[PDB]
Amino acid sequence: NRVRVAVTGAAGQIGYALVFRIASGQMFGPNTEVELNLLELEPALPSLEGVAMELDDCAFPLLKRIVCTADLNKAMDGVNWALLVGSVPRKQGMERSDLLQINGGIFTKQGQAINDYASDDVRVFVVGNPCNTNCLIAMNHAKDVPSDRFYAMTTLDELRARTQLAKKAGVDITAVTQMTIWGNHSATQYPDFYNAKINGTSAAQVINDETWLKETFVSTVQQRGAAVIKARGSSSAASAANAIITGVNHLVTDTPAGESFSMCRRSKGEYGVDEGLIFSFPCRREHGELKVVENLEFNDFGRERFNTTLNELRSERDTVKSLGLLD
Amino acid sequence: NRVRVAVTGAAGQIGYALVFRIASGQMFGPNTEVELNLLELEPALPSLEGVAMELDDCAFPLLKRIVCTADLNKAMDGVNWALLVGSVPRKQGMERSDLLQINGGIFTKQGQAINDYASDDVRVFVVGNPCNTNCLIAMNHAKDVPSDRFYAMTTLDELRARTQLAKKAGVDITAVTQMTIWGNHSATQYPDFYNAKINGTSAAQVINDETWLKETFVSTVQQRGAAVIKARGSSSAASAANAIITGVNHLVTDTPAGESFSMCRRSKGEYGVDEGLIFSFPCRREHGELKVVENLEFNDFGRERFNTTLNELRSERDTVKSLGLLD
Repeated sequence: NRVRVAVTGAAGQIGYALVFRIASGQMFGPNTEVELNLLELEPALPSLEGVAMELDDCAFPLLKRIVCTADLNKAMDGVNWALLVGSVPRKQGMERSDLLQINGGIFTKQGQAINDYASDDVRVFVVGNPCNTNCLIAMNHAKDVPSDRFYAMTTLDELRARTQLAKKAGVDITAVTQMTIWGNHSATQYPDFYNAKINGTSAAQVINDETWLKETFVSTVQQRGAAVIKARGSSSAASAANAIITGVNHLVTDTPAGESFSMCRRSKGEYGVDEGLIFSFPCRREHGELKVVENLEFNDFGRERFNTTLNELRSERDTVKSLGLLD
Repeated sequence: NRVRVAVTGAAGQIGYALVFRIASGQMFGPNTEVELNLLELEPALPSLEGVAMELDDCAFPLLKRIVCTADLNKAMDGVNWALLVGSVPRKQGMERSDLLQINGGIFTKQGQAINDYASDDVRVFVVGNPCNTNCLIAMNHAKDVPSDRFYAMTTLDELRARTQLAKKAGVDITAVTQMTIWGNHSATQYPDFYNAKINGTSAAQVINDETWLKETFVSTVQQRGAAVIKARGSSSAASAANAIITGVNHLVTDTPAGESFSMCRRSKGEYGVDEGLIFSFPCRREHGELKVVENLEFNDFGRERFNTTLNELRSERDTVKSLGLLD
């Protein structure tokens, strides 16, 4: 039980908040050794070496090897998990298609390096934005990697929604279960307050404030990242890193009875989601297999929010297809 | 099964890397609920509210309360641990005297606030530099708190030394035991490679390069903080946060057989160290009580290093006494 993990953008704020908790055992468990393969762009390699010195200076018993490189093939060589954290943010003068085009190029290459160099059992966990469509592009460039190995992260959205529900109901965080973020990791995400539970009962019914749930709770969750930037003065790196730890942990440990978690994955057609889209679904891990929770119901309000986010993901797919990013 | 912890400087880089790992249960254990009292200077309060938003967005089951304040007395009210991280760093033009003076005034007030507001069982763990003497000053301004409640951190020095020994000997980190950093958290510290062990044998007998041990090894540990800054560009925040996790954990859990850990504490006279000085000693926690490891031996080389760092701590004490910081 040793896991080799690539982390891209490894000298950035998320990576800096992430790698120490990984090495401490929190992602894969207290008896699983870890090898960290850390990738950066060439100009950031000196900073990365400083990060590696700090990892060494923690004397982590589980940390068995550190690789620091700007060579993508070296970073992916024999990895069992690829955490695709790094991406290109929107910059001055970019159009939306420009952002998809730039990140598409990057994730085409990362998918192909994963295909040609990662371990046969590799799983891929995409964080950098736009993460659903970046994941779609990487998946489509890894022909030899099964498509059910590709994930994108809505865990941060989910944990933010869980706290907002627990705060509003004045209950302990552990009284919230089955929090589902449907669709895209974006402002069109649907945080489903009907199927989420508070003390085993529909959160909508416990909170009993339709106005607050539809007009404050949903927008608060959708806009929470922007609110942290405004308050703290930089990105929400530590809570993002926590969400990576939590989401990968969800994929490698069986889900306690009564719970479920949000995860973007390749749709097999569940809930009418176009086959092959990367889409956030409710999931459970049972007997070591990932399953989509079936038979959750919607009202008209929910079908509306569901179709809005599905249509955004369709539009992004059609756009990157048009740019020649899907072969 | 609930601990209330004050963290000063809580929006700084060390605090930002530290509070999430505390909230996840790594400092006090998986079954110990935590209340975080976070202190900052007034201009940094808005940024601290952003840190609290991120803590909330982690949905930590153990995190039961967050307080954000610039009121020192509010921060210390009823706390069981006071993690004194915040301090003024050395900047352009500052001498050692100025660093001792500026931070001395801060820790006078922090000690007095712990004395008058913290819980009866409070323990104090000083990180901000100069940490030994800042701890001495706080302890001297907390007349009602027993002197054996005051600690300062050489844990980062110690873990850095462990990794250098393991790297040189080509052994896993867990093969190194009983790493003692004697004296001051400063460049006069004595990392004792004679009493440290590799697979149970004196490191000085396993690593046969006597010149490497006396020149390269000792200097590398003493100058490691500067080297990380040169490499990363910023301070070693995440590894310092890890050392705080590890050091406090050493003080709340019994030490495994065959190990020991470095801890600055109030001298009772052990090893000829003047009563009342805060000095880094080899320690074990046995059946819930902290004990100094006694009867460790020195050669002539080690005696000189020991005397150098003792005299530096005497010099620092005399300086802040001269400044009027001990009343």
